Formats: sequence, structure tokens, C-alpha cells
Amino acid sequence: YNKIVSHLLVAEPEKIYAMPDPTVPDSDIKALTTLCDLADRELVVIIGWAKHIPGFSTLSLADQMSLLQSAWMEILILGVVYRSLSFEDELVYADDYIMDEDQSKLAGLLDLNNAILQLVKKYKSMKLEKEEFVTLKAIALANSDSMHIEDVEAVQKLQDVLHEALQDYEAGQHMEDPRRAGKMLMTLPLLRQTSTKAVQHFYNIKLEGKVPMHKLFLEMLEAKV
Amino acid sequence: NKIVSHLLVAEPEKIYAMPDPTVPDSDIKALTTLCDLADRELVVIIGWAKHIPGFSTLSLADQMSLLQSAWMEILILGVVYRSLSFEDELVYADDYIMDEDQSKLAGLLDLNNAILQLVKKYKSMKLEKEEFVTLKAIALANSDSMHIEDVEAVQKLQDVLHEALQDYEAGQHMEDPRRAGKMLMTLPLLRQTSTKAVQHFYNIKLEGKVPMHKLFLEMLEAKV
Ligand SMILES: [Ca+2]
Repeated sequence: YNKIVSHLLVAEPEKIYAMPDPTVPDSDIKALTTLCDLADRELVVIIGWAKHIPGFSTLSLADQMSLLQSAWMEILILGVVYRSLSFEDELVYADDYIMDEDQSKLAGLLDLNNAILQLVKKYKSMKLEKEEFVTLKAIALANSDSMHIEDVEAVQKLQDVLHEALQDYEAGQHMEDPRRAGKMLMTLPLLRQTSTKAVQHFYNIKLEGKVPMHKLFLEMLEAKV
Repeated sequence: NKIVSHLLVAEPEKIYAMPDPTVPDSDIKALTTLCDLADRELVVIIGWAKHIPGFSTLSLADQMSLLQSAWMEILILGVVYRSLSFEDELVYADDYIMDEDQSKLAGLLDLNNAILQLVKKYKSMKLEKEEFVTLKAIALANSDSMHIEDVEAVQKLQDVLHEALQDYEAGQHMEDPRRAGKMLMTLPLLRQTSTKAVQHFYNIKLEGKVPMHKLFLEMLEAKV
């Protein structure tokens, strides 16, 4: 058993709830408000969670923030994706907020959510394990490709450390497939693609001004766009 | 490695931007020149894809779906590779090298800085042509199109190309057991910058100031 994987499992945050307003009737704006409020709260949890990634808090505060400002949506989406693995054509944003095709349509998110489901579909083929999820989440952060990084060697060392952990996991638990680690890494492009679509989508919603969004969420949107 | 070899042999001939000397140096000349170049690059890429082992065994539908998804990645990766031995300059073609000031003029600073971000990373790694051509092929196979019919055959093509990279790195780069993975980890940035370029050139289409050829426009519609 790999030490870094094990830490990451222990570091895995607690379940968060969307908690939509029952007094407010089902609309396209309720959904988007609900989702943005949820993302805002996830963010706080991700920022805290990143500190437990071995080597991360040893980076400069500037670099820590640069990686988080680049990778947060990837991490958010990867969480949604993992929660949705044992479901069919449905996205578990939270245990109390599962959206199907009709609900995605209403919310104006069919294109985004279909892309997230593309990601789910691929991980279901591979039978993604929780050990691999958490490690990929950490790699996504370390490999976020921020333009504003100061200590490039320290960030690359963090990438190597987390990459090695994945290689060691797959070498030990998945001998039947010598290329599984690579297969996992090859899902990261789609993760990035759908993160970017989600950021641009939720930024357009900001500009339309119909949906209230909290300070932190708006701050992390500005940074990426 | 047989696959790597097949891909080196398959590498296309160099293509030229050939800007118009009678037309004075403007933001529009540059963009026109680059769109013309891209158009002609595409023809080349479409022909090149046929020489990737397994590719033309796919349905014509799926062949087109991958190409419609990956073409800009392949285009950019070519620019990136040509630019490795340069500093802060993008060799779009041997007769069309753009520096920071030219990028700024053309309205491409953000896009081109992201491409240079890609160059910067492959310079660190001392990217070899063997790796470039394989990654080009992997990018196509791993293009993540919505519209794929024969999923298993596409995955098999990913596996075959991935295996070639893994074998190459296992033989040539034993000093680094994670080089293949490092190479794979460059693909998200390639994807990111592909998408920026697509959205950027689509906006130029909408502005209607720059003439664009039929094929280029067709491949932009598909992605956006
Ligand atoms: Ca050739």
C-alpha cells in the first residue's frame, strides 16, 4: 500500500449538500442559484483539502493560489463525476441534487452536463476506484498549467511525486493492465475541456445578472476567464 | 518500434505561409495569411491521418468525428514542434515566424503566449521527433468526440498508440521511468490551447473582416 494514496483517502472531504430552497418553485434560476451556492461552498472545502496534498503547502502562497485558481473547476467536476459512477445518465452534483437530462435542459446546461457524462461514461468503462479518483484530483491540481507559476521546478516535483504514486498504485493493484496509469492520465484532457466549458458557461450567467453568486465563486471565475 | 517508424515516414512535407508581398503588413494580412495556411494544413492533416495504423479501418463516420475534434490540436502541435529551437517566437511556417510584437499586432498575444507555454514545456523535456509524431497520433485517437459509434475500436487505437509511446520511452529513456506519463500530461494544455484557438478564429469569422476558405470554416463550425 502506497503512503501518498492513503493520505489522500484520509484527506477526502466530507459530503456537502446542495440544499435547494423548498419555498422557491422549480425554475432555471433556482437550479443555477443552487448550483452556484454549492460550488461556492465546495470551493472552501477544496482550498482546505489542497493543504493535505503532500508537498503542496510547501509551495509559496502565490504558487498555491495560482494552481487552485487554475484547477478548482476540474476538481469540482471530478467530484461530481465520481459521485455519479453508479448512476445512469444522471449527475450527482450532491446526494440531494441529482440532475437528469430534462433538468439539465431546463437549467440551460445540456451541453455542459452531456460533457460531464462523457467523462463519467469513460470512468465507468475503466471501473475507476476511489484511490485513483483522489490521486487524479491531486494530479489535476499539480498539473494545472497556470501561467503565473514562480517556482516551476517545485511544481514539476509535485507532479512527479503524485504521478509516481499513481504508477505505484497501478503497478501493485492492477498488474493485469500495464498501461492503466497512462489510460487514467489520458482522461485529463477531457476533464480540462469540460472545466473550461463550465467556467465560460458560468461566467456568461454572471454577465446576464439574473443569478446571485457568492464572493468566492465569482473571484475564482474572474481568475480563470 | 514499428509504429513510431511508420509515423516518422508518414510525417508530411513542410508547407509555406507565402504571405502577399504586394499587400502591406497589417492585422488583417496576418490573420488572412494564417487562415489560408491553416486551410492548407488541414488538407495535409486529413491525408496524414490515413497513415496512422488502424485509423482508416474505422468507419468513415468515426474517422471524420476524430478529425473534426482533433485537427486544431494537431495543427498547434506542429507549430509547437517547429518552434522548439527558437526563443519566444512561433514558427507557424519557415517563412512565417511571429514574435511578441507581431502577435500583439495580429490580436493573438493571449493565444500565442499559450502556445509558447506549450513550447516552454517541451523544451524542458527535450521533446524528440519520435515523441512528437506519436503524441500527434495519440491526440487524434484521444480526441473525445461526442459522436463516436464504434467506441471499442477507437479505444483500441488509443491503446495501440499509447503502447508504442510506452515501448519507445521504455527503450530510449530508461533514465526516466515516467517520461511517457510526463508526455501524456502535456495533452491537457494542448487541448486547452486548441479550444482557445478555435473560439478565437470563430470570432474572427463572425467579424467578417478576414476571408476564410471553405474547409477551414467547415472544421470551425464542427468544433464550436
Ligand atoms: Ca513522409
